[PDB]
Amino acid sequence: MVDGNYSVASNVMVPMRDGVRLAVDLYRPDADGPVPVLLVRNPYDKFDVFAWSTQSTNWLEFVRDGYAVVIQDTRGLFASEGEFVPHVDDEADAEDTLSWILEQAWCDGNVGMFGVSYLGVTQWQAAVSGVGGLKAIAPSMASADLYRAPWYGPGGALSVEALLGWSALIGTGLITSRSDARPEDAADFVQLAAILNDVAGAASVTPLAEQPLLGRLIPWVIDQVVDHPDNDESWQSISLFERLGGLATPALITAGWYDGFVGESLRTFVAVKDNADARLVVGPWSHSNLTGRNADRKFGIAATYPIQEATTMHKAFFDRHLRGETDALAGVPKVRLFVMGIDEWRDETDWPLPDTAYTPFYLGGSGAANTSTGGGTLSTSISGTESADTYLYDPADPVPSLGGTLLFHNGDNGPADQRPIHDRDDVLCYSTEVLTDPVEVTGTVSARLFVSSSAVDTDFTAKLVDVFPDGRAIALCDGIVRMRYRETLVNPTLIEAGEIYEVAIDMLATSNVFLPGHRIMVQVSSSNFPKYDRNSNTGGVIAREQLEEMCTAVNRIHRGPEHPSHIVLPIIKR
Amino acid sequence: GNYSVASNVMVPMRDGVRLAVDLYRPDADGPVPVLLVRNPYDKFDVFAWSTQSTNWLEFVRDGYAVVIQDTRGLFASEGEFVPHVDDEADAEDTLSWILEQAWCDGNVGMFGVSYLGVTQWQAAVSGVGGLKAIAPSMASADLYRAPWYGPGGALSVEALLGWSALIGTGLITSRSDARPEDAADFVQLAAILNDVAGAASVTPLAEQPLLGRLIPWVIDQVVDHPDNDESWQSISLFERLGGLATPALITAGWYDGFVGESLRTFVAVKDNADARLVVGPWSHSNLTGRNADRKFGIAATYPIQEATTMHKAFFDRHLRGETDALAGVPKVRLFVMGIDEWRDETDWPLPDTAYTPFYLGGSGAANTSTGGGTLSTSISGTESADTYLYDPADPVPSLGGTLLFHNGDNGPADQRPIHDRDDVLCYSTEVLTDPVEVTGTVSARLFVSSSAVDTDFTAKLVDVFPDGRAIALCDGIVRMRYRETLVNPTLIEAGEIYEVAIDMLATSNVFLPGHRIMVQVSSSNFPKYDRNSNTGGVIAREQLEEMCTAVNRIHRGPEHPSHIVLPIIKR
Repeated sequence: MVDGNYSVASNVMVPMRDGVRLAVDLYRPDADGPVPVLLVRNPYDKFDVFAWSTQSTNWLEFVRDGYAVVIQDTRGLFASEGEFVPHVDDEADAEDTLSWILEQAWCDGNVGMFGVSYLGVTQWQAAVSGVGGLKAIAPSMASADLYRAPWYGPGGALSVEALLGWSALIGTGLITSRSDARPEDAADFVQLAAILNDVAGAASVTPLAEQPLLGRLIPWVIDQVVDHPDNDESWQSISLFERLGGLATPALITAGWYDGFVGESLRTFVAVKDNADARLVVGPWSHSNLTGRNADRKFGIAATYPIQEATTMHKAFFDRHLRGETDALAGVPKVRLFVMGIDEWRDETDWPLPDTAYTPFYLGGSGAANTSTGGGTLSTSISGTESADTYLYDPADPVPSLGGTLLFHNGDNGPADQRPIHDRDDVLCYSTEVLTDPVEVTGTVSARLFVSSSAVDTDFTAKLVDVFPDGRAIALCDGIVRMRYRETLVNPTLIEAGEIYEVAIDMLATSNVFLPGHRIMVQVSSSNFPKYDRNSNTGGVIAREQLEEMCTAVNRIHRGPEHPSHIVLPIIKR
Repeated sequence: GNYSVASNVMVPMRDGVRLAVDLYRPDADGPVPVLLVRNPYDKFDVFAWSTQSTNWLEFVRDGYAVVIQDTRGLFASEGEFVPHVDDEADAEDTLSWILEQAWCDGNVGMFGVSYLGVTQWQAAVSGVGGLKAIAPSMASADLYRAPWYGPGGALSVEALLGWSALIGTGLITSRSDARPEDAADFVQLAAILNDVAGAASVTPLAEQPLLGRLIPWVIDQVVDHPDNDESWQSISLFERLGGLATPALITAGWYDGFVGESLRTFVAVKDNADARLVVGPWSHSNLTGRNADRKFGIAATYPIQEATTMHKAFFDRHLRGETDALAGVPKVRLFVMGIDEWRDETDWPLPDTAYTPFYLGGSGAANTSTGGGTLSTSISGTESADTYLYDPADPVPSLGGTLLFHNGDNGPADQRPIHDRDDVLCYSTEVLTDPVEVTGTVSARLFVSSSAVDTDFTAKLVDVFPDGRAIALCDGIVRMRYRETLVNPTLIEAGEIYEVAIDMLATSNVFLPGHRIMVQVSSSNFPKYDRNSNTGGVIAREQLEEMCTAVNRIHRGPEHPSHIVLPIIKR
């Protein structure tokens, strides 16, 4: 009829294999024949478009240029039929929805997907179904292994602030969506708001498996997550990662240096790049702050999330794979990253970078290394003297979390200043001398330590930091290991008191230039709360224990010629 | 609940030039009611502003039509662009065209925020009977008073330079085919937005090579006219508001740049029409309720769904004629700081207010936070005076308050980093035993003198916590040549004593047991306001090396009783 015009239809119903119906809205352009189509799957109400779109694209431009778009409510929420349970229904429900679209008289045979966070995980669940008409995807800030992110981790400890925050949010949604109110609704709303104003206080109640409010409204919180600490049968059935090597579907991938999903986002790129056309973009953002401005650190206006440039890139990508235009991606790079320290964008040909040198930095020093005014050092040469550092860990007084990859508890300040915790006795410090030449670090990061303990189970932690001329000490990346899971996440065994073990710690990834006049620094301890839950030091079932039945431990770090403890850094020199 | 969308339909004005609009229309039997929005930032880009307003697609699903328009000389519209001057006439011609169409039932209204709120008052004065109601958020009806100058008569320099840079960047990106100099200009614009205070430091201030080329209005209208003269009068609307009788839904924020003038519009229209008011604790770019050294709670976050429900009921009463649509809705609703809770009221100002003077005093000099200045409800018994030296080359820096572009996301800031300077005087009460509530408009009355023929004076109110934090509340300024009038200024003489008044806008706070009440007095606040030269010449045309220093004084006692006036509530 007329180029650039369109129309909208509400509440169209779509049948699943068991008889349940799900509701959708349709945005269709004026046209003289069938067109290409794009799909989104959402658990936060399909009507409320303004709440998520500012974190994605200006997608009405796609419709004005001739694409149709479909938005859906997931099973058991808002306008859809059925009952709601996280993750377990999403693979089959996507298969049945894609089949329905291909049956309509307005579809030309070509389909794709886009979206962020939970709207990103649903895209990988669709890709393994085996439907021929799906041509390309674009998942932002997401994961394909739900144990590794966001509920547990590669070290085998529970992410307690993430679980309690998300659950209270879904609960508040169910109360507000009802027409006819229940008698208990008014009091429940008051208690839910008290959790969100103080997440750390709510995580402090023992035993942890006792949740009168949250357990009543959503049984899944206890029946699946808290009751299953090993990476066993229940978790492996909802994992997609092992099947990714057999596919051949193109994917446009996005991430952030201070985002909770960052480790697992990068792993998906490495797994698909050999078999199809993949692309990557990485900025300095956290999950709830995309501005580029923080309390003690500013990156500049070029670091603010660039919504118009992202809209242009997505459209070129679909024109190639859905419309078959062979020259649509001309002059577009393979990898694009924001390099901190110098604070500017830069283009590359692969990830990991092709000219990388993995280099050990050794722990040493005369005298004890306790606090920031002790005597710990870092060097590229092996230490000459044999020594050991010692401290006491008490579960009733843990080290508090400050910045990093937090989601709901104070999650708007990623590059935080560390000075408020520097003078604790259970925090060991090691650093280099003041630098005269610049040093670049870009890639994956980890550590190898020699340790011992007075109990049959405990935890160990490590963290990388940048020290400014004016005194500021800014955080970069971190990780943890729980001792019973030192060799395997599937079949755990306890340790022997007083014996020495060699262990590895996964610290995710970063990109930063350390300038002349700065120092490189490392922090080592046994806790980080409420980012991770606290170890009891007994060897029993942690989530079922009272505070008064836990105990303290004496822990040690060994260093020298026969025990060479170190951190491994990815150096770039051009 | 179904609808359709038509884009780029062209509408002719009285001189022949045409403006572009988009149409959002529902599936219906016959004619429907209509709503209009006028925007200078591209009508296609709806996601950029909507999160600060309403979920307006709910109106369309319920049977309303919506129209959005590009202003003269920008994006898809014809003609030439210059701020403010064409908006009164273009709105009159647009309203007439809508009423002529077959799909309109004869009832029309408006909504929007900031510049999209200023255009609503410009439409109201035209006298078109078909316009039934309006809803302006974070706005003003006297453009000298906010946001370009103020009630004290100093220039708001960070606001002008910030906004001009933003518009200029838009004109370059909107082009079809580029010019050779475009890339070099783009670099210079970014450097201004990364350091606003550096760009304001250049002398003479009137010399702007880049900004004066891209938009001549910056120099020709704003900088060259510091008196409130004939050129300003022709774009002011305030005096015409009293006799209109049009219903209005008005929103504002305690740390927003427009706050003083938003509240004055409510007082002007409340006697002969159905007016309403809502006030939260926000600044122009931060609506979250979270700040660096102060948190207000999750109930303080801008409540978008409750705001959508209130707007819909307001239009149902005045455009559809439903008598009882606003049953149980209050007239006034405010967020009270300190106790941190929402509360309903019957009027603004509040019916039971008591205006109470707090006097300046103390033994010894009052310089610095470790000096001897006091505040009390009793008059001081001894005659004294405090003294300090003000140098234009080293002024007091702005921290929090009502800033717009230079560090504008930390309204309630900790004051500890600046209050040990030799040119800042401090006065406070003892530790309190019982709570005290202050809610309303605020001002001060002082006796002053100087060794120069012209200068400035400033004042600011503060809350002191038991742990040490010193949190800012509200502030103001006065430029001595304008002490009696903004229209016809005169100079002073060295040595003589004058009695003057300072306008400190408004607030709402409860001081709890264990806290103190405090005031700061000085002669500068930069770059929130520009710097006085102390010569009596044409300030904006002078070089830095041509300016000079001054010796200023504050007098206090039984003969000269300086004080601050606080609005006390006791129930």
